[PDB]
Amino acid sequence: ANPLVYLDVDANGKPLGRVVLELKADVVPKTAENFRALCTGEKGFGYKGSTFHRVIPSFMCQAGDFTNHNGTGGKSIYGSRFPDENFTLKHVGPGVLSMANAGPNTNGSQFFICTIKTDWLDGKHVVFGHVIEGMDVVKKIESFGSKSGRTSKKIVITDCGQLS
Ligand SMILES: NCCOCCNC(=O)[C@@H]1CCNC(=O)/C=C/C(=O)N2CCC[C@](Cc3ccccc3)(C2)C(=O)N[C@@H](Cc2ccco2)C(=O)NCc2ccccc2CC(=O)N1
Repeated sequence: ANPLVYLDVDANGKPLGRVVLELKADVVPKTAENFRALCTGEKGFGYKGSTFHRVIPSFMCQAGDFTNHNGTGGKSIYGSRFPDENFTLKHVGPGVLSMANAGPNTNGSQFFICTIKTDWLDGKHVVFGHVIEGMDVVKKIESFGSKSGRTSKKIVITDCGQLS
């Protein structure tokens, strides 16, 4: 069955609640496994303690740069980067979980959660899951963003892992 993972998120130390994500291992197993392992921290690194560094209302909330905290860094469990697995799943609406990148075949650890349908990213970013619980928490994160993406509070993934 598809893995379920969680992000517990805070803003300036105040808990916002839990986001639960279903990872579509049935369609993108390699991309799902990378995210799952970065949630559990089992390789010795991952999302715990890192930030949503770029949050743009009516677009998406971006996170996963646990090395540089600014959209330039991150690393996968497969080495630094890994290729785009497929573009089967589309950016259909709020709650889509997809890989951030810097062009083709540059996936590492950065990811985003959409707050709208972002169809112009179809075929360019690998979609690999969806929010199943806690979209209200995603909307709280979104509320601390701005047009440039700079956040007005430090938004931290306080804890994360797999629900089994
Ligand atoms: N109309 C309503 C809504 O409208 C909104 C319209 N805006 C949209 O569509 C916008 C329009 C186009 N601007 C952008 O590409 C924004 C770029 C941006 O912020 N950099 C800041 C961080 C560094 C940069 C450049 C750099 C430097 C060093 C190393 C690698 C790269 C640039 C980057 O590129 N780092 C990746 C992250 C990443 C690196 C490695 C793995 O991951 C990044 O952030 N990629 C951008 C991105 C991330 C997640 C989802 C989508 C998108 C596309 C997007 O943001 N597209």
